[PDB]
This record gives sequence, structure tokens and C-alpha cells, in this order.
Amino acid sequence: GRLIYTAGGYFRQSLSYLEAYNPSNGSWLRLADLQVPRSGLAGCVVGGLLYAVGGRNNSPDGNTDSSALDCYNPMTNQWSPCASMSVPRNRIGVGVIDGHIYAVGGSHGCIHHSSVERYEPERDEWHLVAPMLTRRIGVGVAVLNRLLYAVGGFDGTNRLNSAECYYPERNEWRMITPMNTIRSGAGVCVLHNCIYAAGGYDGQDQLNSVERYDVETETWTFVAPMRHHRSALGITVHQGKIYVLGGYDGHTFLDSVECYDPDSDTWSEVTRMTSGRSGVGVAVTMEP
Ligand SMILES: O=C(O)c1cnn(-c2cccc(NS(=O)(=O)c3ccccc3)c2)c1C1CC1
Repeated sequence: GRLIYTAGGYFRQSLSYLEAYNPSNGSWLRLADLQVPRSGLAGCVVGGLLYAVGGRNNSPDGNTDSSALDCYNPMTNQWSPCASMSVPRNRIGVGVIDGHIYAVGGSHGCIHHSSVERYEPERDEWHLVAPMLTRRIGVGVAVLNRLLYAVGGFDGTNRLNSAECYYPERNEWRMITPMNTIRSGAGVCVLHNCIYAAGGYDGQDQLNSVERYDVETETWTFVAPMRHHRSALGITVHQGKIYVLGGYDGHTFLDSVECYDPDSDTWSEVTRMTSGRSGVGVAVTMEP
């Protein structure tokens, strides 16, 4: 597309912001607020529509985990509710295959989900698929070659370095090589033939390290670390580069946006969000 959308997040409380960053000119635009504040959500795009999935409204007068799917049309600058998921999923991961949205893991109160469900926009309907082999919240999700990957997270007792892969035509999950780092609340995306995992929390510290999984060799390799340690970051890809947005560095809710160039193996600061926040949903689509 053309713009990087950041939706929701957390600073003091869950947020309703929708803001769009244009890498071509450095500008930010504030767009229509989410109908309900939410942090720990995920964003994705299907058919030029932006979707906000799951999360939690951490608010002065209560905390409510979200089963919501909400749809933002850039042409109209309007959010509309879509069909809700079977269960609330805070600290969710999502991935898109063949025009379908996969909602992965997340929490509902003390329940840590292994369940996974798939949304078909053409029918505005969710259906459960096979659950993961592991309960995962703060799970990173990516798609490569029409296979779905769930990476890291927290199973209710331990943060994880494990990862697994979903093969849709077999409706089956299989473990892949674990990462070399325990990561929960990392940013996970795909670039070229690799699954990247950036940042996260390992049980003791927020991380700046970044590693990538080559599906052909089944090995993880570290690349250059980010300039800022961060957990609960947003991540997306735009014209062959990775963008990481916000997060928590153990001291500050970051407004920093960093950009990774894989040809030079370097990170640089490219912009700042209008305010520091963590737990955003991020996706890329046309400008409004
Ligand atoms: O600790 C873990 O293992 C774990 C599992 N999922 N997430 C996760 C993932 C996404 C969002 C949030 N929430 S947030 O409101 O953005 C928030 C983050 C940091 C501090 C205060 C609020 C949390 C985490 C933490 C991030 C590390």
C-alpha cells in the first residue's frame, strides 16, 4: 500500500488512536478513533480494509478483554463492527492467508489460549481451526509461502523461545526450530524468505536483539539489534524494510519508530509517533 497505520495501544490506559504514517514524506495523520479503546490488539489488512482484532480495554473503571473484530475503510474514514470472535483474545497475534484472517492465542482473564480461529471476510464469519501445540499470549505471528507461524509468547507460566507452523491443507500444527532467545511480546514479521523476531521480553529484560528464521535452512540467525530495547512493539513491512513502532523499554513508553534495511543490516530512527505507547496494532494499506 502506501501508509503505515497504528491503531490503539497503551499509555496510562488503553488508547483509541488511529494514526497513519507516510514513509514517502514523513507525515502523520490522525484518523477516526476506534469505537472502543484497546491495547494488546493486532492489525492486518485484507482487500484494502484495515482490521483491528482482539485486545483489552484497560480503563479507569474496569478491564475488559476484547473478542472484537473492527473494520476501518480508508475511503470513508469509518470504523464498522465486524463479527466477533468466539472468545476474547488480549495480547493476540494475527496473520493473513488467502484473504483470511487467523487469530492466534491471546488471553481472557487468566485463560491463556492455544485456540486459533479463522475469519472469512466474504461471509463475515469466524470458525475455529486446529489449536496450537502450546498456549501462547504475546505471540508473534507471520505468514510465508501460505504457511502460518506462531513464535514465542507466554504460556501462562513461562515465556517461550519455541515456535510452530500451521499447514492449512492439513489443519495441523508442527513445532519448528526454537529461537535462540526467549521472546514474549516481540514483533514478528516476514521479509524475503525469513521470519523476523525483534525485541520482546525474555523474563528479565526488554530486548533489542533481532533474529530471523530461514524456512529453507530451518535455522535462526541474529542480525543487527534495534537501537532501543522494546517489548509490546508494533511491527510491519513496507517496501522491503521492517518498521518497528513504539513499545516499552523498561522505563518509557516509546514514541520511537525504527527502520531496518536488510541489505545494509542497519537500523535507523525514521520518525516518532505523536505520543509514546505500547501494544499497538499495525498494518499497511492505501491512504484515506
Ligand atoms: O510479559 C509477557 O510475557 C507478555 C506477553 N504479552 N505481552 C504483551 C504483548 C502486547 C501488549 C501487552 N500489553 S501493553 O498494555 O501494551 C503493556 C506492555 C508493557 C507494559 C505495560 C503495558 C503485553 C507481554 C508484555 C509485553 C511484554
